[PDB]
Amino acid sequence: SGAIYVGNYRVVNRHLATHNDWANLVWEDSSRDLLVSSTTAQGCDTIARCDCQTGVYYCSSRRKHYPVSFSKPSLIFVEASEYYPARYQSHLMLAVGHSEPGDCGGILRCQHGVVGIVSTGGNGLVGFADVRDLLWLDE
Ligand SMILES: Cc1nc2ccccc2n1CC(=O)N1CCC[C@H](C(N)=O)C1
Ligand SMILES: [Zn+2]
Repeated sequence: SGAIYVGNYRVVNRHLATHNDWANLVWEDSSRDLLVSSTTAQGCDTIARCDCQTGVYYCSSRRKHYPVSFSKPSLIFVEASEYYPARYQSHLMLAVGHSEPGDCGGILRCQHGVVGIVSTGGNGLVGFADVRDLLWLDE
């Protein structure tokens, strides 16, 4: 689990969005596994606006933060699951690192702030859904 709280928005993995998230939907994208909903309280997370390829992510399955080198957001084939059929997820970044079902939601951060959240994994590789291009989250 996990979410990004910026201004009056909450960003979660689309496959984990709650009834409250859908009832207050701002934007969702199945191809990116992202959902954004509105909040009444103010969020203080800072979104990175950069092209960083290094950062640190939180891995709940190990209660530890790990420094990673990651790829530029792209279209990557993601194996079938109970939430989605086998498809190409867009705006996805891979890193060599630990993850397991339950780690989605952990934040990836660089020196500029929040880069994205855990969305995929397997084979000793962790995938992160990029959020840096969602310029509207700050305005
Ligand atoms: C996060 C993770 N690490 C894993 C390691 C090994 C095996 C599975 C692992 N998952 C879960 C996974 O990849 N899923 C399930 C939920 C929907 C995700 C999606 N964005 O399509 C795909
Ligand atoms: Zn950065």
